[PDB]
Amino acid sequence: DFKEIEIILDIIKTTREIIEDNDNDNEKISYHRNNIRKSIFFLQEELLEKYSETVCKYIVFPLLAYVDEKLMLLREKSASNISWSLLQLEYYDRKDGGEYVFEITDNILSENIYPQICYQTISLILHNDFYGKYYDNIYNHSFLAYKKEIDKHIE
Ligand SMILES: [Au+]
Ligand SMILES: [Au+]
Ligand SMILES: [Au+]
Ligand SMILES: [Au+]
Ligand SMILES: [Au+]
Ligand SMILES: [Au+]
Ligand code: NA
Repeated sequence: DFKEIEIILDIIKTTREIIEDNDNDNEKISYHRNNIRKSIFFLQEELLEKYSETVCKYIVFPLLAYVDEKLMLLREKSASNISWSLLQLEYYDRKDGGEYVFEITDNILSENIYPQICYQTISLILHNDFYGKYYDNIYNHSFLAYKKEIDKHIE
């Protein structure tokens, strides 16, 4: 089953709401960042009961990277001068998640059969327009391969 996917969907949902919204001050964004941080901890808690560290990483990191990408987009477009500190820096001291999502994805596809939740999580971020290093090239053949390939792992 999963209380996990319910948390993941909710993180995704609330993020999409933030971008769609016309006016956010830094207050609201901040409030949103902290709610995601609360959720991540419950997400990790639920994961570490059943799964390896590496598997939690494979699931949490892409989620953080999804959120950072979209908030970084909003922050750039935004009239208001809103600020965003990278979650992927906060949890993992790296900022190259535009790439790292795809190394995780490649591992998930090449290196083993991991629990289904790893495939679902990448799938979900991709079905929500996470581009990472392909932001300029939506039709990059590797990028399209990733989409087709992870989806062939789910029901
Ligand atoms: Au964890
Ligand atoms: Au495979
Ligand atoms: Au989709
Ligand atoms: Au799809
Ligand atoms: Au190919
Ligand atoms: Au699979
Ligand atoms: Na730093």
